[PDB]
Amino acid sequence: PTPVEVSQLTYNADTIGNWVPPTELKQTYTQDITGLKPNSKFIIVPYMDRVSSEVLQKCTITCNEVDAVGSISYFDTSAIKCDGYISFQANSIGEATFTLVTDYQGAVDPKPYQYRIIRAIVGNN
Amino acid sequence: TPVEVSQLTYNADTIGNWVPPTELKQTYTQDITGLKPNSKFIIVPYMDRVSSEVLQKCTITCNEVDAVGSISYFDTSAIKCDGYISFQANSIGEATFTLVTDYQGAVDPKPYQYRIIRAIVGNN
Repeated sequence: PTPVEVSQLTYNADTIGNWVPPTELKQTYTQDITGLKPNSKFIIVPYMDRVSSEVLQKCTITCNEVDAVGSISYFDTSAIKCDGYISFQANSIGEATFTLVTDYQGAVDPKPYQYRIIRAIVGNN
Repeated sequence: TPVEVSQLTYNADTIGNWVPPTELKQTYTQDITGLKPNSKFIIVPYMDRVSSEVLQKCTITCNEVDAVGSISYFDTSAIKCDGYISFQANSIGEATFTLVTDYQGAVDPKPYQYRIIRAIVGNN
């Protein structure tokens, strides 16, 4: 494995996905993001391309991986929030686990909240 | 002393506000300043902002040679906080962005908001 030289640093920011929506109005649950390069270091940020529910769908996310730092916030009604970030390292099999805490006023058919994963392509990252 | 590859971290704490429009349809530019000269960055949108409920659309590109991508904001019903731009800062630590806005109302608009991410590795 030949490391990418520092002078050749670039960011890959095209890995996007969906957070699994809640089945209850108040829920705490986990989701495993899979298929990441094992042991690579990432920043995950929220983004939004999503019709507002207009029923106050609040979601907060943290990461369960060792040494992960930060928190992500979504809110879709009036005071829109698409905020925060988590720095984390994928585990030895290319997975990271997150904890979702949701508090939705209505949850008939919730549209997923959306994330983007950012990876510096440098060294063996 | 350069940062060796095994000590890669990210700094994602530089945030800022995009200059807001004064006409309903407007094109303008903004110089972002105070970046490490010649370092490579990624800029992403974020939102922590009360919606205008009057269809404030903003589209952003970067004028820097080497820049790639585009950012979109929209605050009413079909919400957009989307896209990204990868770019290098210039020799004096700056980058120029072009904003194209299409706002159904523009009475004292609240800025759209951004986050700059830097990989801390090598001399970046």
